[PDB]
Amino acid sequence: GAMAQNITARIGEPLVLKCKGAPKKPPQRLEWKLNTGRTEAWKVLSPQGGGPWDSVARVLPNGSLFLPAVGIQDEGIFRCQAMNRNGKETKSNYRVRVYQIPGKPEIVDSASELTAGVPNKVGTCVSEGSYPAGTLSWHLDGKPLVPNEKGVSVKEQTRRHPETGLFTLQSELMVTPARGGDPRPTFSCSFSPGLPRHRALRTAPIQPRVWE
Ligand code: NA
Repeated sequence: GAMAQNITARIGEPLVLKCKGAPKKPPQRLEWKLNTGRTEAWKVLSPQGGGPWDSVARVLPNGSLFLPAVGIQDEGIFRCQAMNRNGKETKSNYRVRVYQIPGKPEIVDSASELTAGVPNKVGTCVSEGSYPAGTLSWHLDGKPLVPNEKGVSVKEQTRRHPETGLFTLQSELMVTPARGGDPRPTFSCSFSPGLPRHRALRTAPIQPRVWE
């Protein structure tokens, strides 16, 4: 695609996109073009508006495009093209990615006793309401726990809310505790949005007893 400004918009929240180089108020020679999950390729929106699109994306008096409540299907590309009073042409190019923050992750079905030297189901971490899916991961004593090594295995599951499209993630941790290890280890789970600069959410720890 072309060079664009990256926009991350939260689902359910309004979004205002500026049309650079447009006069402050009508009359304005400007045109918005968008290609999203709602469109068949490009769709043109004008200052006068009209039709079903007014509910979704509307041109404001200053020429900005306004979406009162962003949804998943609004992901895509938004372009404005405008001329000023001087006849100079100015283009605005936005890449819009949408997201939603899940609620705090939780550990369910956690074991209270582990036996060293054999595999143990430690617990199940669940995260509800994310977009995009993101990922779950486990930590032991404040350090990342890598699957498939050191007797550690993880199984993962992703489900989608039938109406909202938001993801629910589930992760089951199994460990084989080494002999002569910590009798009271501390495990925790965290959610990573994956989306740049978004912060992780962390579960409350679980502290099972380990039998030698
Ligand atoms: Na583009």
